Amino acid sequence: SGVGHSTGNYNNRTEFYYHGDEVTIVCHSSRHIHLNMSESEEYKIYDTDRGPRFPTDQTLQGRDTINDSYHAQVETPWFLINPNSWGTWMNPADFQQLTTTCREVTLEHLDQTLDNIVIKTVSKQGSGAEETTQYNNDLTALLQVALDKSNQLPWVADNMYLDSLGYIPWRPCKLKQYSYHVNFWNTIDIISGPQQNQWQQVKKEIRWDDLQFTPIETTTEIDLLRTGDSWTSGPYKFNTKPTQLSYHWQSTRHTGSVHPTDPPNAIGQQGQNIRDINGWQWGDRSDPMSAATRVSNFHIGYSWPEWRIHYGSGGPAINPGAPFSQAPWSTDPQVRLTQGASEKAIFDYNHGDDDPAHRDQWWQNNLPITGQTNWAPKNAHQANLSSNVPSRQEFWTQDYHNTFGPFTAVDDVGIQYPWGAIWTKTPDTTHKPMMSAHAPFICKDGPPGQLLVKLAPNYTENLQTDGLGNNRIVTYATFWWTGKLILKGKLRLPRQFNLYNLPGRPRGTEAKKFLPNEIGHFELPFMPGRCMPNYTM
Amino acid sequence: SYHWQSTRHTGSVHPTDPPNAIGQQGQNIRDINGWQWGDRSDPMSAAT
Amino acid sequence: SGVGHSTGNYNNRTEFYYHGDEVTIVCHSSRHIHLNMSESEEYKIYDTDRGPRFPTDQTLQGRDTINDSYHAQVETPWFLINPNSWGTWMNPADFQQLTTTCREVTLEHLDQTLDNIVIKTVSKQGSGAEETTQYNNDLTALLQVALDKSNQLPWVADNMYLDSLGYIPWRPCKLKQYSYHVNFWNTIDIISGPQQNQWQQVKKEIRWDDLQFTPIETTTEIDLLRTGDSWTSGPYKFNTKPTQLSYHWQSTRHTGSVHPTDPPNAIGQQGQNIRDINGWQWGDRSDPMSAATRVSNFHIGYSWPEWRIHYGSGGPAINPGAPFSQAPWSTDPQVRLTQGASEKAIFDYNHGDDDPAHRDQWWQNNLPITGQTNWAPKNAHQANLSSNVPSRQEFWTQDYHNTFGPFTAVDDVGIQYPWGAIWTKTPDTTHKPMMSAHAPFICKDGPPGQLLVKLAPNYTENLQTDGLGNNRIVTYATFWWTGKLILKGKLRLPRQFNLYNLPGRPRGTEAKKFLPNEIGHFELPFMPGRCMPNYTM
Repeated sequence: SGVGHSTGNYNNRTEFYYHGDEVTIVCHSSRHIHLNMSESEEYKIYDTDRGPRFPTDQTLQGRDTINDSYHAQVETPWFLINPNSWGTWMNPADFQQLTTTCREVTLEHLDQTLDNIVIKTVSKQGSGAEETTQYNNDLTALLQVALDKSNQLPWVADNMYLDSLGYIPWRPCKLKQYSYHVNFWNTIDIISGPQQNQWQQVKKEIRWDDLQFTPIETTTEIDLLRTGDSWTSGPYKFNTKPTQLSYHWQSTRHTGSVHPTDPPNAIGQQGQNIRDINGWQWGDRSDPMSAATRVSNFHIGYSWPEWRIHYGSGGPAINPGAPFSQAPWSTDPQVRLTQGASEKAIFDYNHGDDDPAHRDQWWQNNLPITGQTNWAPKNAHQANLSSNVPSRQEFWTQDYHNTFGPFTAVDDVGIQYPWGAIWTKTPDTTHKPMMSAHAPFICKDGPPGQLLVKLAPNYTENLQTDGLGNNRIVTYATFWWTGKLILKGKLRLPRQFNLYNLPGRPRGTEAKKFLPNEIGHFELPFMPGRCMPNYTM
Repeated sequence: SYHWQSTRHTGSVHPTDPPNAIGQQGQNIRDINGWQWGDRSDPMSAAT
Repeated sequence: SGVGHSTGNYNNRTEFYYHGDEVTIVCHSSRHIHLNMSESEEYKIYDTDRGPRFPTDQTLQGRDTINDSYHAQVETPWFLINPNSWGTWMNPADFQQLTTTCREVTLEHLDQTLDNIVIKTVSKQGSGAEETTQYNNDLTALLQVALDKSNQLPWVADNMYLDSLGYIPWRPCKLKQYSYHVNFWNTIDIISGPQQNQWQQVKKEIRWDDLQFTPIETTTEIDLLRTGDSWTSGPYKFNTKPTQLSYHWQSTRHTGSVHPTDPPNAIGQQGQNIRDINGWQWGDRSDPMSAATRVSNFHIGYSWPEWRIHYGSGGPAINPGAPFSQAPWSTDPQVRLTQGASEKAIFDYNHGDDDPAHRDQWWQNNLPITGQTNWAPKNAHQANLSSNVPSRQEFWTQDYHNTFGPFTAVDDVGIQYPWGAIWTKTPDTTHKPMMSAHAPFICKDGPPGQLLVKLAPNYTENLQTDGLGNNRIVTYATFWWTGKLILKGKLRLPRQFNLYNLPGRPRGTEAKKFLPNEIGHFELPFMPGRCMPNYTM
């Protein structure tokens, strides 16, 4: 160990281990991280402009207020390394092998290191027309590393805004600066004014008297690393429940016993429903025995006031509703039906876009998941269910009610390969949430890590001189991050006679994408992660 | 203890470049690569 | 260990340990110190100008002479590191947790280190219009460290002038140069001249024939440190008596048995003092039995010729008197009554001022402490205490006497959080002082430390060439100081039925101060350190 010895090797690959029903996935990952001298060396607390596209006038009468970026934050001078994403860990072929051969999968445990620290200082030379730059490495400079295993810091580490290590192994990764929210009141009234067509800002402010500011320095112990030094996090063990890798097509009309039918005679005929049968029903039902009114033990899916905007303290937010496909109600392709709690992923060059300085999009609409599909407008309710058919009164078509209840069974989205976050923080409240709208894994104990790195400052000869001067020496670092997280799957075996339709690239896509270009530009394919049909019950 | 965070206070923070002096406001970045809900591209916003 | 290995980690946080009545506070602290090449490499002995605002004329007839900065010193080329202050060790929230949960606290022991030495040499380049500077680190340069555990050096390490490590953890700290007084005679006569309205300098000189000059080199052993080297002080154990964390509101009128009173009948009425009672008194007292003349065993507080100016050898000084609040005599707010032995703390950006190049102020007036309050002018004495009331003669209103005596009980100021010094040197004299005017802890044995660092000189090719040249190479260093001192407290439990009024920010202050700004500027709050009422007896 010393200046001239490399501290750790590069390993990025995954290998699978099959024994019996168990399959162990050990996915290594390694990244080359480029770190810049922190912008300012101090903690800052400030709020922001309202945002882009927020209305200045009432012409659209408050509907634009759904575009609100206003927030108040504290930005630390620390940079966040998180490996929370699928595709940081696995390339497309190895996620395919996972998704075909595994029925469900868990997180086993995580381990990660930092090493091969290199710190350089740029030195300008010349008159500025020549402007010769020189890159000298400072052997005694420090890089300082904070990891909170106690989760004392605000968590704020997930892919929303996609701050994560790059997906393809051979490109350099660039960190984003750590920051978290402080309490503020953004409340907006969209009912304001006569006729209730006006929107108004009720109270928009940063609340100071109740506020909590936690620096990295007082919270956790910080390791200081020279060039020959390395850092290891130690083991982190998950405890979470598995996620299903198969999608459910059954609604409550597909689930139960089948309506009595006599078979068709020849290839042209249709099945024929038996008129008089002895089964259970709901209301007074006798003459009209029908599979719609068959009593069932459970119901699959629930209605929601789809795209509910919350308008809580802190701003307008959105309350997801259940994921499902609009494909049954899809009809014409031109129009795009978002109502299935669909999600859209913007992404950049390092995150799997082919073109630099442009951002490709995806928008998963969850087409495979059906039978959970409930579009709120389509539903109805009646006063009475009887052998008689109600009148125009007693029948209500467009309520938009929340029908979630004790009888409902639903599915989470599952893992969304390239851009989806792996895990999440469990909010500590009475009645923890039942399931997550995005991240497939909930951490019952604290989530892993939240690793923070800052480049210690290099000050010039004179300190706090100010006077239109710069305080410290321009510096940057490059170091190598390596980690492995282990997965436990359960072997998938054929449950059907006919051929399955196996995982692969999305339907509209060709294979010339997803492969390197003449320049080396390529896109990573979306993989559903809930990839195959399975009987719900 | 009481919880002050809504779902707008909870998660990752919208990308912002800092203010320069004591009078200025933070400035929200126009073009960012994050997740959204419906088809959202041009209007990347912390609400959605 | 070597050039490319960091010698020690950054830890700045405190953690508390509660077992039974004992509470152990272990407060770590770590600082990044910026060290400049010493101004001159030699010891200098000189005296100074009289000072700013000292009178050149007798217009104010000697009253300005209270402004006297004149002194004679010897400045060593050494820089002093002292962690003697509250707020070097603790942030506001952790001093609050100390102050609420602890009844009293002691110093247990101190330990401190230096490591991650970085020494650079600045090299100018170009014609001076371009003036390109280059920062090269000299791997073989030395930083030399002296610590006297024997206290052979003049102590001179306390916060008066606030030479101490910065309070907030993430800013760099800059050392002040070590120096100490040599004997001189400043004596000033304010009684001079006919009518005794003239001030005159009796004898102002540096006394050479009796003088003592102690260098650092001959006094103590000096450690020399390259980059890969580190330094540890070893353990230092305090022996001192505890300090109360609660304030006493009782005077001698609040202390004893209560004057017999029959209760009031309804919500409007006042208590009624019994006319004829059998108690003790002082002089001949019979008909006028009164709580004022009740004999008591002790007396609380003492009078003093408040703001006594000493005018000893070496200059006019000031002899403190006892700390107390002027709030009972406060009346109108506009006027500011200083007479309670109040103290004022100037402070700078690194010491908790928000604005750079400006110095915020505080002035603790000790408002909570009452019942010790004695304003000298207000008092009086009589010839006889009898049932009769004396005449205009025999009664003397404005004496200003010192009433300290064998019967008096008093309080020290206590700990003053941001700017107050933790400990102090015990002057070695017959009859050591009873209690300290500022620092809460007296060191019965020697005080800790007094750590001194100098940056060893880097000489150019030719030595002692002089001739309008510079002797040595421009150099500076940055290194990391870490230390922990442990405290032993005693658990505080409720002694009352009603709610206490718990520690927090000062009354006039809001919470937008004390929190980082958009630039990151914030102020640390004053905390009283004697925070809650308690029965004196």
